Parts: sequence; structure tokens; C-alpha cells
Amino acid sequence: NFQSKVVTDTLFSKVLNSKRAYTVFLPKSFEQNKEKKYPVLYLLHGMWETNPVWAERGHVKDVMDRLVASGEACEMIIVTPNAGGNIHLEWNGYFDMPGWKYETFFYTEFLPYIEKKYRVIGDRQHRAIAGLSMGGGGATNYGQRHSDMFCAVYAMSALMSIPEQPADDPNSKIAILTRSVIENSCVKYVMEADEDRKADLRSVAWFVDCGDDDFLLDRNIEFYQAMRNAGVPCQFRVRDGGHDWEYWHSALYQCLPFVTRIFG
Amino acid sequence: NFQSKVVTDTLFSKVLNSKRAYTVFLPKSFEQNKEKKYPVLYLLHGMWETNPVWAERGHVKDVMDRLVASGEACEMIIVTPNAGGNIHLEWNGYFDMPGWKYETFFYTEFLPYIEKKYRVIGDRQHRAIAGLSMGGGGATNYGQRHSDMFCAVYAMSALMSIPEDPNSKIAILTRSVIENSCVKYVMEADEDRKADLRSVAWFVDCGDDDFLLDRNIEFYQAMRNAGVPCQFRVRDGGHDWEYWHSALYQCLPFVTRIFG
Amino acid sequence: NFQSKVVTDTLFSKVLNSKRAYTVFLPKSFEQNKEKKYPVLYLLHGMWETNPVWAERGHVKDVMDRLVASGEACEMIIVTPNAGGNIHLEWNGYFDMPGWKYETFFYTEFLPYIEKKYRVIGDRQHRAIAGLSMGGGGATNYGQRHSDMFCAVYAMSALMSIPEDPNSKIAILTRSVIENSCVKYVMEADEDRKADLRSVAWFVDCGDDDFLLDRNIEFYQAMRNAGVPCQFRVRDGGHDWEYWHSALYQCLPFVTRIFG
Amino acid sequence: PWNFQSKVVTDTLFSKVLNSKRAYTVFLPKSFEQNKEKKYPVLYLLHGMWETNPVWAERGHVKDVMDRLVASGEACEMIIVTPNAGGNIHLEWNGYFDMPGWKYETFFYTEFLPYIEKKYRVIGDRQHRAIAGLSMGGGGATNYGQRHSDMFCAVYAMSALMSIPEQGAVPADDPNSKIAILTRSVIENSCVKYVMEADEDRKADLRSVAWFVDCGDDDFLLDRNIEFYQAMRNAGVPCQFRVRDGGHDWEYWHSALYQCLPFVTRIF
Ligand SMILES: [Ca+2]
Ligand SMILES: [Ca+2]
Ligand SMILES: [Ca+2]
Ligand SMILES: [Ca+2]
Repeated sequence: NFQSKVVTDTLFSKVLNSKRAYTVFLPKSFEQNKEKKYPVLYLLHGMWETNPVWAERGHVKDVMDRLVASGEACEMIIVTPNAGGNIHLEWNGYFDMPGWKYETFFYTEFLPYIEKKYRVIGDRQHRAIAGLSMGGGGATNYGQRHSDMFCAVYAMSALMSIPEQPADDPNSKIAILTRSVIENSCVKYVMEADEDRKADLRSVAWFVDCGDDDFLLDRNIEFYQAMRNAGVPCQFRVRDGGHDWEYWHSALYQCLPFVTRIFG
Repeated sequence: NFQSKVVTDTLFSKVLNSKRAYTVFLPKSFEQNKEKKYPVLYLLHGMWETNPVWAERGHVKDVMDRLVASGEACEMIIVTPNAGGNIHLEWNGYFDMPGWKYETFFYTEFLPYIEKKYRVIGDRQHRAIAGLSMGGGGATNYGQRHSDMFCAVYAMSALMSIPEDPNSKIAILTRSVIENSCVKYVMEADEDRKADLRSVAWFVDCGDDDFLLDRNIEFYQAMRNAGVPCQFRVRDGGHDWEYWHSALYQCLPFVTRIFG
Repeated sequence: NFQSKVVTDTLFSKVLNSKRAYTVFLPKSFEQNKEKKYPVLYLLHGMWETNPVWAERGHVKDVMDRLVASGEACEMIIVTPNAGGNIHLEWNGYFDMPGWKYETFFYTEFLPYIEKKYRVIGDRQHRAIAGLSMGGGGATNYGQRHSDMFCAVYAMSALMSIPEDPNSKIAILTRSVIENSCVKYVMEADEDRKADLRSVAWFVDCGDDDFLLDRNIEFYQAMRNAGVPCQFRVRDGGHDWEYWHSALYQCLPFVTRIFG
Repeated sequence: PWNFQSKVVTDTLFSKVLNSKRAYTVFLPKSFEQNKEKKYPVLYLLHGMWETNPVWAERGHVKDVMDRLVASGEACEMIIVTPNAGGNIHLEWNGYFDMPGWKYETFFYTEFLPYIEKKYRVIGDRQHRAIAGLSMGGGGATNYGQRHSDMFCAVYAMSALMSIPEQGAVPADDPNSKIAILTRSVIENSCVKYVMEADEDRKADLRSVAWFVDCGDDDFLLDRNIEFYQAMRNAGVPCQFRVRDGGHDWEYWHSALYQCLPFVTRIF
């Protein structure tokens, strides 16, 4: 019979001059109805991690099979690009950095390739983004600066900016990532907003989910407080737990129904 | 055939020179086993409110009947004293105030009377306290300044301090809350105080749309930064009775776990 | 400052020759744009009860205010007609009975009046029905015999059939429920009926301590065996308002998802 | 390295009863290496047919769930252990009861339990011993609790094989095959029949145990779990019953832990 499946493949990036793996979830109907188009969720991993973690430890396919069957989530393409690895040798991060223009890769190469190949609807209304930790920050800032591309953002234990609680080499990959995250602080972006920016932020649906024992809780609180104070509607949840995969797996049961609601 | 019940009665306070109404939940076994003793939960109402609201809108009996039957909560006495009413006419608050020493009434009159009359076990390990809004602040500062009396505190949408006519009762309450800021109490703590705070189990529950969220956040950060174990939950919602009724499903099993 | 509201009003029924009370929930936006139309949920009460019980004990407005704010429910009209009262003095039931043609009242008088008066969109894709106990059986059989009218059915602790003087209202109701057994309707279905049933989304929610659990199990088993998709939940609890109030948090997001 | 941490350990015990090395996987609390004198309650957590001992740790994520629930106080620290009772059903013995040529229950009670509870510092009484499992393991847990009520205070049965389903059973026409032998064993030890045929003495024994039955609305074993619950209720034996969304799958069994672990903690 027909079944949802997880596929891992690769795309060569001219921007990065590098092979880029990615892992994709394909709905049960994908091979059955060759004409059907789908919403898409870009689902980003955290630092040190690589593309397969959402399928393998997040159990994306099993959660989707549950929620699709109950109607709580719609069939959608879910994809996780590789933006990680051993931080000492491999570039971690989602923004354009000196020597590593990941964001340019994401929008000019990755997204076009994926949405063509996996039959994504292709409009803003059916494109959402979510992620954990470093990926939560990437998801959030992508939503902030590309509000014309995303209808919803679900930020898990997100690296909204660098916590208050340092590499010896200021020119190492992790040092470069640190400065990139600071420069693109999701908190700062909201705090410095004029009325036009506030109005754009309001065109996006936001959901912030971070555990009470998480070292990034304080930065997510600042993000939520800035949003709430700026009059930008935003859901905020602080559940039991910390910076771990039980938090991120369980977050999927809130995330997938949330983006489904916004898609519709 | 035995059933849990809610009873409303009054105590005369010499300390206050005033009748004080209170509403108490009595477990299903109360009339069945006349010799059984129970743990107690003091469950405080918010500003403007009076004693019956936890039974009438919180549906305390219905929730207990559910959670006692599943084993998630133990049988306990639950009691709500009157500490409010129209804020322009009636005294609102839990701390000793000029002319209205509510806290002295609570500890020297109310508590001894309740625990004798309704067969409360009577020690610290079997006494907990919780409340919403003004009552959440009252529960918290009571647990802070009387850690010898309580094993657990569950603070709902709590008036931990004032969010961002000096002879009025409302002005007097306001000064009392600032003076007894639950946030300040943790922030100024020395090592001895931190050790005392650690002897109590703390649970802080406040909605993402609540005007008191920022103060509760301040309280949790102070606790966490001082190394005092504390659960924090921010659930969907605001300063309302759906939040406080649903909080009972976390609070009653929580104090049950802490009870010895 | 627009607010959602609950309104109780009355309609005269020629079919019944009786005044019929009803209670309706109106969305926050109702008075704000007086040309906006809404989907509708018919939300039925149980035996002995009357129309206002869903607003008063089910806290329908407070639950809607929560779920509308979070986006989990859409704005909808919610309406509860009176179909009960003291069973010894007042007619209880939702089907056409000898001397009391309530179903005829419902479809020929009540529904048209309500959907015109309160700006209901008016098609099947935006009409759903739910109920508890007697009202759960009523909702289920309405959906079964009027699949052209309802896209979704949410049955709480439903009187799917009688669990296991002759001219009293109670005896007449008892016969009516047996004659219109929700279980029977499914077990005797041919291929065309099964296809009709599949055009409706079904959700069945009944607690593990409920005296009607066995009839709901029979109903679900019949549905499942006939290949008619149906969600089934058995949660902790019994035939009580904590069950029915909490069911709302599953029911309202469910019909919202089904609404086209 | 500067922290103590809960641990999952896999080891083997040689069984003389079975003439077989029996692997097992055990969860050890964060305090295990830190307070060498602490004794613990124990939960026996059993796997399903076709599976082996490591599945509860690897797919159930038992360590991660315990680390969460221990920190919140919802679960107490406890030893959790899964013995190997499975593997490929055409090659390996599957099952929990004594069968011809494979007396697994005798192994469990006379070899496995004493060895585990000594080695991993279990308190060792009924009041601190619980059992749970999924599918085949759910039937194993339930019937153990039924016939060894003096050993267990609580049973949590997930998607349990309470008896052979009217539909969905694995074909077992070869009477000398291990799968046929298991099938007969499950029938003879029907969890449903055990309650149905109970006299007053048996009912009293059953009431000394806390029972929790948890099975999804789309599970092929739902109908048998319903019969078990109905028999329990009708017999006046207190039992929790939940039917949640889902089927015979690991999302159901992982999420079940979040009810199971606090549940046995309450009963301990
Ligand atoms: Ca916590
Ligand atoms: Ca909210
Ligand atoms: Ca129950
Ligand atoms: Ca289902």
C-alpha cells in the first residue's frame, strides 16, 4: 500500500561550492496522486546536528502519520537541510557569513529546487518554517526578514540571540557564527522596529515554545515581551523541560496542527 | 451513601472584630471514617472575590471527585477564607494592614480553628497553600515568611508584586503588596534564606496573555538564579477562570505528591 | 470594546403549540460587522436539563474566548434549544414523538429561524452538531438521518441507545430512543447508507466510568466494522460536567477543522 | 564528566532453566553511582512480539522520559528493566509464560528477578515492584499481575495482547512451531478468561493490584482490551481504562510512558 516516507538526498550548491544533504518527508498520497500539490514546512535542526535528526529522533513521519489520520494536520512536505556538523570543521548556521553564504543558498538554490521537485504549492500562504535552538533562531529571523515568503513561524527553544550564560580563536567558525547570531538578533529586530516593520511582522503568525529549564528561556522571554509590547500577536508556551529532544519531539504535536491552521 | 461536599460557615475574628466567612471542601470519606485525619490545602481567592468562588466557578468538588477516584489526588481538606469583596467597600488582602491584621487572624484564629474542626493532620508535611492573583501573591509570601508551616506552594497568575488616595483600602493593599514583594524577598536573600526557601516545593503557573506575566517571570528568574527549585509553566491564556479552573488539574496532583 | 455574548430568547412553535426557549452564543465580532456570516454548532443538552446549562456550567463563552484568541476555533454561532426540564412534567427528547413532534419543530421552525436571525452561513459545510447524553444520541441520529445538513458530529457520553406509566413522557422517550437506536442505524446499513455516513465526520467521546460506555463502544465498533471513519476517545471520568466541559476543548477545534 | 547521569545498560544473564544467554536492558537512576546505599523501586517493562530488550530504551526513549519526570517530581527514581523475550518469530522463542521447551516464566521468577533486584539494589518487596508492557508484553504484564498478585502492586497494560484477537492473528498451523506454541500459551492464559471465571476469592486478590489499561482507537487489539476492562468493571475490580488516538505503534507506547511512570510512582 501507499505510505508516507522519509527520503534523504543531496543538491550541489554553487553559492557554497559544496554538496548539501537534506532530508524530506513525503505524504502518503505523494506517489498515489501525481498531480496533487502540497504546503511545505521547512524544519531546521540545531547546532552540532545535521539533516536526518528530525526524522530519526524527532520521529517526524510517525507524528505526521498520527496527525494526518486524525485530521489535526494536513498532508505537507517537510524538509530539513543540512546546516550543521562538527562545528570545529564544518560551518554551522543559517545566515550569510564571510565565506559561507548559507542564506543565499537557501533562497536562491535550495527552496527553488525543493518546491519544484516535491510539488509544493509555492505561495506564501502555504509555506511555513520552524526549528529548534540555532534552527529556532534561523526560523525566526527568516520569518522576520522574509515575511513575503512565510505565513507562520514556530520557534522551539530558539537561539533568539546569544545567552548571557567564548572561543579562544575569534576567527573560528563558531566565533563567526556567534557574531552572526548577535548581528541578526531576533530580539533586536523587534525592539528597533518602526511602524512599517511592525505591520510586516503582524502579517506572520508566530508561536514561541521554550522549556522552564532551558538556558535560552531568558532570550525567548525577551523576544516574546518585545513582540507583545510592539503589538505583534504571538503565542508563548513555557512547558516543563530543557534543551532536549523530548521537548522538540513533543513540540511537533503543537507545531504541525498550528501551521495546518495557518495554511487553511 | 457517602459523598464529598462543600460547606460554607463563618468564624468570628477577635483580631479583626469581624465575622469571616469561609468555604471548605470535605472529602467523601469524612462522614464515613470519623477518625480519619487529612492533609489540607489553603486555596486563596483573588481581589474583588470572596470565599465561595473556588467552589462555585472553580468547581473544586467536581475536580476533586475526578482526581480522587483516579488516584491522582489524595483526599484532603480544601479551604477558602473570605479576604475580599468590593475593593471600595471591603478589605482585600492577606497581609497585616493598619486596622486589619488579616495575617494574624489567619495564623492565630482561622488555621487553628479549621484544622481542629475539620480533622486536619496538623503538621507542615501535610499543609500546602495555593491561590490566584492576589491570592497567588498571598500564598507565595506566606510560604516565604512561614516556610515552617507549608510544604508546597502553587501560585496561579500571581500578584508577585505590583505590575508596571493613601487612606483608601485599595491604596493600603497596594503598599502592602510592594512592601511584601515576593520578587524582592528572593532577590535580597542570603544563604540562610535560600536554604529555607529550598525546604518548600514551588510551582508557578501564569498565562501568556496575563498582565501579571512579567512579574511572575521576574519571580521565577530570581528563584532559578538563586538555586531554588521551582516549576514554571506559561500556558495559553489570560487572567481568567478557565485558567484557574484548569490549573487545579496541575495543582491538586502536585500538592498530593509533596504531602508526606 | 466588542465582546462575545450569550443571549437567551424564545420562539413560538406551531408544530408543538408551545413556547420554546433557546440560548445562543454570539461571537465577539457579531455587533462589529453586521454583515458578517458564521458557521453554526448546534449544541444539545441532556435529560432533565434545559437550554441555558451549556453557557452556565459548560462555560461555552469562556472556552470560545480562549480558543478563538489562539486560532484553535473559528468564530461560530452556538445554539442550545430547550428539549427538556423535569421529566415528570416537561417533554424530554429530540425525535418526533406521539404528542410532541420536536424534530419537526427543529428542522421546519427552529433551524430556519435561528440561521436567518443570527447570520449563519447556511450550508452543510458550515453546520455541525454535538451534544451530551440524551443530546449526544440526538446529535448522532440527526447526523445519521440528516447527513445532507451536517458536516460533523461530536457525541459526548451519548445515549446511543438504552443501556441494559406506558404513556408517561419518560416511557414515550424511552421507546423513541430504542426505535431510533444510533447503533442499530449503523448495524443495518446497506452500501448506500454507509456512503451517506462517510460524508460526515464523527467523533465519539465517553469516559471509562460512564454507564453509557458500553453503548458507545457498540456504536464505535459498528462504525469501524462498516468502514465508516470515526474518532473514539475514552478519557477518565463519568457522566458529569467536568467530562462535558472538557470535551468542548476537543469539540470546538474539531468542528472548526471540518468547517469548509 | 563533571556530572552524574542516569544510564541505560545492556548486559546478559545465563539461564539454566532455558539453557540460554538472556540479554536485558536496564535503566539506572542518576543517583545510582552517587548514593551507593540507596535502594529503589523497580518497574519491569516488557517488549512486544518480534522485538528484543533494547527497544524501550532505543525507541521508547525511557532514559529521556525518566530524566524529565524525575526532575519534575512526577516520577520517583526507579530501576527499569526489559528482559529479552523475543526476536524473529520463526527463529527465536517469543513469549512470557512457561511453554514446552522454554519455561520463560520460571526463568523470570527464579533466576531473572532475584539476580536483577540484588545487582541493581531494588527494595525487593511488592509495594515497590510494578510491571508494564506493550502488545505481547502487555499480556505478559497483565497475566503476571493476575497470577502473581503477591509480587506486584501495579500493572500498566499498553495495547495489550489480553487474548488472541478475532482478526489479525499470525498464522500458526504448524503445531511444533514456536509461533504456534506461543499462540496456544496466550489462549490458555487469556487475561480476559482469568477475570471472567473469577470466584470471590480471586476477585479479592485482583483488587489488591492497581490496574491501568491503555489502548488506541485504531488498534486491532482494542476489542480484546475492551472485553478485559468490561470483565474487570463488571467484577467490581477497580481499573483505569483509556482509549487514546492511535494504533499499534511506538508513538502510542512512548507517549504511554508519560502516564505509566507517574502512575506506578503513585502506587509505590
Ligand atoms: Ca521544570
Ligand atoms: Ca495566547
Ligand atoms: Ca476512571
Ligand atoms: Ca483515531
